[PDB]
Amino acid sequence: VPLIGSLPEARLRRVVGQLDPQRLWSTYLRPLLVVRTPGSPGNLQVRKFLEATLRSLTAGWHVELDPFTASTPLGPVDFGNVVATLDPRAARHLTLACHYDSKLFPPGSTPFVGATDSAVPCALLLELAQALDLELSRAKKQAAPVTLQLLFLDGEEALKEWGPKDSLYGSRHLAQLMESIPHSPGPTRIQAIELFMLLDLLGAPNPTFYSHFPRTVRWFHRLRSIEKRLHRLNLLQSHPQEVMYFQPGEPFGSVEDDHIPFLRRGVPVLHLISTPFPAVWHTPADTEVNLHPPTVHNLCRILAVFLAEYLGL
Ligand SMILES: O=C1Nc2cccc(OC3CCOCC3)c2/C1=C/c1ccc2[nH]cnc2c1
Ligand SMILES: [Zn+2]
Repeated sequence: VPLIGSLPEARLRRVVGQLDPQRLWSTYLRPLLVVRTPGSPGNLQVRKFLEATLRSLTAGWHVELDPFTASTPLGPVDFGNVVATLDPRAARHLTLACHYDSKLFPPGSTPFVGATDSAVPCALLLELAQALDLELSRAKKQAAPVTLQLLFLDGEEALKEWGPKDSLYGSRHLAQLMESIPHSPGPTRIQAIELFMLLDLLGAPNPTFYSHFPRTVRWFHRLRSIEKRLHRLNLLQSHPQEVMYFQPGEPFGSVEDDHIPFLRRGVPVLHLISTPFPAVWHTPADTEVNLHPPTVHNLCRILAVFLAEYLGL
């Protein structure tokens, strides 16, 4: 049931046991469920919550901000990404990414906080850096050569409906900055990224994922192999069938998301997005109540394992 690189079943359980669903739901998810369109008092609130939550970690994450400003239909706008790098001097790193801005809808409609789009991912990343903190802290003390980088991207969502120059403000910029910064080896910080794992649209019930990239299908398989186990170990909730989320296959082929600026620059990209989109994207019906906490806590579990098998924690 396990491939090569896999964890031993004893660790895995020990690991899993470090996850704390109440923290996930009540510490990191519930307070992101505000409205956080770019340059909003809430888009600010969240940005600062992220910065300070991650900085509170023992492992010593080096958390920088990527503040900038860009011309957009609603005029000039003040964006700000949150780049948290566990070990900046290490040569390459796994990058988990997701955006923390909520799309902007017209005024008056019920306010849109996009539970799945993308707070549940933002929260997952947090719980993962916390659960596995001491483990990640070890690796960093023992000079591990591949570390972990958490990107919380602002300004994914258009402001006056999609378009190349009105979309992905946050990603398009950090990929621009990252390409300017030299790195040894490298030559740029863009090559630091050994793999761009992009979470988006997670937390709706009964999702389905696929390999939109054959460059990285190796890791999707693993992601699928990590599902069952856990199913075969009675460690997933509401998981009657064995493979359910990570299905086998190939295309669509692509859907436009925060990974794009980095693929132009030749980065390996695992797009980890629900295809199809939840039945609630893009409505004011994307709210804490329409999620499926089990499905959330399994994705967290799967991811947590992956992270441990990937960085050899
Ligand atoms: O922002 C948007 N408003 C729309 C309204 C109608 C259809 C749409 O999709 C078309 C257009 C581009 O995307 C795929 C088909 C969109 C849309 C795109 C989109 C895609 C993936 C995302 N992940 C997080 N926000 C996302 C937004
Ligand atoms: Zn969205």
